This record gives sequence, C-alpha cells and structure tokens, in this order.
Amino acid sequence: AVYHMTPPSGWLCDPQRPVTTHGAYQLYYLHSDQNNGPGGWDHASTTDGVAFTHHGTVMPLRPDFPVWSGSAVVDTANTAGFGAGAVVALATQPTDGVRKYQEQYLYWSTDGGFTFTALPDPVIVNTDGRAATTPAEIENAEWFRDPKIHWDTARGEWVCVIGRLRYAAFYTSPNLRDWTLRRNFDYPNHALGGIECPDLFEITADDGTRHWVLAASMDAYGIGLPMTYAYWTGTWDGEQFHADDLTPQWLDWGWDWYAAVTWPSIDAPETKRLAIAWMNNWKYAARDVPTDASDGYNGQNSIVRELRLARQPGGWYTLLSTPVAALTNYVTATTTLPDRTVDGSAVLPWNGRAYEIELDIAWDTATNVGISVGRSPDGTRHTNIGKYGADLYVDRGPSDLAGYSLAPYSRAAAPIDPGARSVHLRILVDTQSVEVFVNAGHTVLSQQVHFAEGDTGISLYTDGGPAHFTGIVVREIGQA
Ligand SMILES: OC[C@H]1O[C@@](CO)(OC[C@H]2O[C@](O)(CO)[C@@H](O)[C@@H]2O)[C@@H](O)[C@@H]1O
Ligand SMILES: OC[C@@]12OC[C@H]3O[C@@](CO)(OC[C@@H](O1)[C@@H](O)[C@@H]2O)[C@@H](O)[C@@H]3O
Repeated sequence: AVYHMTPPSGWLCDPQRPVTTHGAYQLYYLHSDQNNGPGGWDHASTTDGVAFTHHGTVMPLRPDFPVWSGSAVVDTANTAGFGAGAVVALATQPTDGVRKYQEQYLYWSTDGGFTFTALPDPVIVNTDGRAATTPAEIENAEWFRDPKIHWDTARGEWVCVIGRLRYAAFYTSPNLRDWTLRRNFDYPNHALGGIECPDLFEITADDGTRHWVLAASMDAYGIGLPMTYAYWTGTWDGEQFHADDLTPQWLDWGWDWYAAVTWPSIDAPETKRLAIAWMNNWKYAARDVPTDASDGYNGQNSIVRELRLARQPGGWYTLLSTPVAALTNYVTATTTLPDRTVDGSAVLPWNGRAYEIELDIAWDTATNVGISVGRSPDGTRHTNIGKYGADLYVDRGPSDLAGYSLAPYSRAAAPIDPGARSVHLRILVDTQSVEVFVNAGHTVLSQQVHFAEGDTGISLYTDGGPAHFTGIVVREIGQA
C-alpha cells in the first residue's frame, strides 16, 4: 500500500481511538504475529493523518492473556490520579484465558503514550461470567468488550460504553477506576446485529447545536445493509442514551470498513472529527492475503477521513465524510483529461496504481453508467464503480484474484436517488484498495481489492445510452 497504513509485519486488526500528545496523534491497533492469532496493542503516530511512524508493542500479549480492543484518553485534570496529562487506556482481556471472564483492564502511561503500565485488577468486572450457567447466560457473558471512554463535559465525569450481544452497556466514573453501571441501550432491529467497538462522542453541527452520537461496528448483511459502522444521534443524560431515531444511519456501504474509530481533530475538536477503520471483514479476514507472501504482513487501515455533522430538513442530523485534507500534500502529479461522450466503452489514456480520481457523469436514457479502475489490458480484470437503478455500486468481482478470491462479496452498493441522472465521484485507488466518496460525502464505499501488478488501466462505460464524462482529474499519490 502506497498511502494506507500497514503494520511493519504480522497481522493487523482493530484500530483504537487515537490520543493527541507531543503534537501528534498516537494511534493504537490490535496486532498479532500470526494471522488471527492472539496479540495485543501496537503503537504508531501521525502528525497529519496520512503518514504513520510505527513504534512497536505498548500493551503486549501475555500467556493466555491477550489484549482485545478498548480505547485511550488523556487525563488532563489527573482525575484518575496517575498524574496530570497521563494517558489512560481500558481494554478487554479474557481473565484466566476464560472467554466468559472477558472484562475491562486499565493501563496507563506518563510519557505521552509510548510506554504503559498495567493495573493488575480490572476496573470493570464481568460479573455475568461468574454467575452464568445456562447456554444463554454464557453467550451473554462472552460478549462484554471494547470499552470506549468519553469525557461528559456537561456532567464533569467519565462515561464508558461497552459492546454486548445486540445491546450496549454504559458506566460512569469520576476517576476512570471506579465505575457505576447505568441503563443499557436497546435497538429494535437485531438483524442489524452487532455492537463491537462502540463509539460515543459529542459534536457540534453546522448550525452550532451540540449533539451526542452512539455508534458501533455491525453486521446487517442478512437484511441487505452494511457490515460497517452504524450510528444513532441523540443524547446522554448520565443514566441512559436517548436516540433521536432507533433506526441507525450508516457511515460506509463498502465491504471493508470495520471496527472504525473516531477522534477529535487537533484544529477543530468540536466540529471536525477524524476517523479510521480496519479494511477487512470477518466473513473472510481469517486467511492469507497477497502481502503475506510478498511482504509478510496482513491487513491495512482505511484512509483517514474527516467528519462533520450537518442539519437536515425536519431537524435531524447526519454525518458527512471527506478524505483527510493533508492527502493533498502527497500528490506527485495532476492529470486532467478532456471531457468526452461515451456510448458503450472507452479506455482512458492514463495508467497507475496509487491515485485519486474525480469525475462527473451525466446521462439520460442510459440504464447503467460507470468507470472501471485497476483495469488490466487483457480486459479481464477491473473494479466497476457506477450508477444502476437506485444503487451507486462498486463491483470488485472482476478483480477476484486466484488464490485470494473475495467471492461472493463482489457487488457493494450505496443508495442513490433513482431519479439521479448526474453524479460526482471521488475515488481513491491504492494497490490493495478502492474507496469511493460519492457526491458530497454522505455515502462512502470502502473495499479492499487484490489488484495485480498490471491492473493499472481506467475505462468508462454505459449501457442503453450515451453519457457525458467531465471534470476528469487524476492525482497520482506517492510519499512526500
Ligand atoms: O440479554 C440481553 C438483554 O437483557 C436485558 C434485559 O432488559 O438486559 C440484560 C443485561 O443488563 C445488564 O444488567 C447490563 O449490561 C446485564 O448484566 C444484563 O445481562 C436487555 O437490556 C438486553 O437486551
Ligand atoms: O449492477 C450493475 C452492473 O451490472 C449490470 C451489467 O453491466 C455490466 C456491463 O457493463 O457490467 C458492468 C456493471 O454493471 C457491473 O459490475 C455492475 O454490477 C454487465 O456485465 C452487467 O450484467
């Protein structure tokens, strides 16, 4: 990957809420030596959200005691008593290697988050795991993980949300050590499944109003919805979360944007948040990937994106996405191609593997319009991004690679007005990925794609009528 974060070696997994110290974002992420094997937390820092400097393990795997996901916060006021400005993290670990004993352990750092000391006793104990007995009780006790810490400024206390089976649990604390159980968050459509890597935060909308957001990684493939990040805007009163609407909204419609996490931007923490996710899906994450053989590592994170909350007619709010601004600093070349009308297919006179391409497509009677990236000259390999019916789809099927096929998870789709006869696309292509930001960023589709060395072409196509492709600009991306 030219511009996506990958671990120096080994298996990469869930990212953890970055903390800002030493004038940089300290990113933690699950890492193991063996694919899908036991591991812990590794450290990487970034000052712009594009380039990462890896620092190794901070919270190591220990005999039958792996470190699972959680989150880290900067205790500025020294509320926990480990010193002002100390970095405190909570993470789930299976006590005694027992799955039904998974609970929250606290780790702390007094050097900006480069070295951590473990607090021997868990701050939030899995009591269900000790009293469980029936098959249901066990299953319930075996889903008590991924704590996300947030400072409820209005109440002057800490609030933590923990993922569970089809519901979320909440705890409050004045020192990050002593927690008090609160009211759970329940939602009606369990076919949405989930509640892994929950997220809880406050953000100011474009109208100046303050809002709470509760989100989590889901699995709604069964009912035709994403397996990415779903969120509920609302409010937290100190006892429970009140969702404005129980039907969640989605942050990504692609195949690979899992365990995503968000964090305040250094420049505008109240209105602009940054977000990153693991580019994988458990439907197939447990396997070898091309990079295992070529470079001895498995997994990459998504591009970092910026998030803002925008008011919608009727008083509701939605999130908007856009690639992190600094990526502009890694552009090594900018190519513009002439507008053109296509009726059938046309190959563009450009080739590459790491770049961002923007374009506008307008049509009338065509029942299908789109663009192919990672197109091999033999014409057999390519990933298609286009508009059909009420879908803005991304079909990676033709890019399936022998030995690493992603079938049958080929055609991803985001909703788009059926009446749309024009669309703007912003597409980020790298050696093992494709990320599509549609129109104003309300919908995004992120997917890993195993491109072959020669999958460098780009073509345009339409079915049932001509289309006008304009504003074509290709920005090549390297390192700089
Ligand atoms: O089994 C989940 C289901 O049970 C409910 C009952 O209302 O809550 C159970 C759950 O609440 C806790 O006290 C807090 O996390 C747990 O100890 C207990 O298992 C529902 O809220 C939930 O849907
Ligand atoms: O659903 C859109 C899609 O399927 C329709 C159709 O169009 C063709 C030919 O252009 O493939 C291109 C894309 O159009 C495909 O990747 C999308 O899923 C044709 O092969 C396919 O039957």
